[PDB]
Amino acid sequence: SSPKRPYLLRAYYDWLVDNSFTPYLVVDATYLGVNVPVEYVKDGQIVLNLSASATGNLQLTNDFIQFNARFKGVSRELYIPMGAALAIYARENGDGVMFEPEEIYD
Amino acid sequence: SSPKRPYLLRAYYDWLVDNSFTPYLVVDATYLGVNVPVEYVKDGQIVLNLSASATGNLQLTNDFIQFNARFKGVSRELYIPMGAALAIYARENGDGVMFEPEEIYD
Ligand SMILES: [Mg+2]
Ligand SMILES: [Mg+2]
Repeated sequence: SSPKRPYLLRAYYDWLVDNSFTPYLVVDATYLGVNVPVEYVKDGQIVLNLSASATGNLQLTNDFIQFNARFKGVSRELYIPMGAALAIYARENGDGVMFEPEEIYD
Repeated sequence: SSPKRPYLLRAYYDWLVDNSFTPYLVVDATYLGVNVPVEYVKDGQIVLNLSASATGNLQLTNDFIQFNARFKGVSRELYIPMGAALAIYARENGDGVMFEPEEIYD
């Protein structure tokens, strides 16, 4: 059956937003297919602000996360395969979850 | 902040339905406020079919689960406080999750 990760991710995103937290996503920028600004990658990882105000056309689908965001005032489109989403947490207090490894992703 | 249980429950419910599974909910019938047919309770626990075909007016809110269902052809309304939802799983293969204890519920 399908991976649980995208469902847990959307569920946690909603919990975070409903509690007034800013949703931060930790991404493995080395994962095949990840398309993000390389200059912001630190040790092969990048943390992205997924709040409504900081993103444009946010999509949290089963296979990927996609949206527009500004980096130094320049709007850019990011594409993150679901297998590259490692965890999601509140910027304010670190509460959230790290997704469990799922065979289909590796 | 608010309990994560109702969000994980709705997320797992959707994953189950999307994978063609029949969502079964394990409930602690001894929990205060639970309103279910006592004659179906086994050892203080009751398992309920939450599929769309088997329920009427299904509500999965943050504080409770409510819906109409037939027992021996007689329609009855069930009310389950979220603190009484112990786990949710697929009737077909048992895949699902048991919710973690959360202080606010006990
Ligand atoms: Mg926006
Ligand atoms: Mg129905």
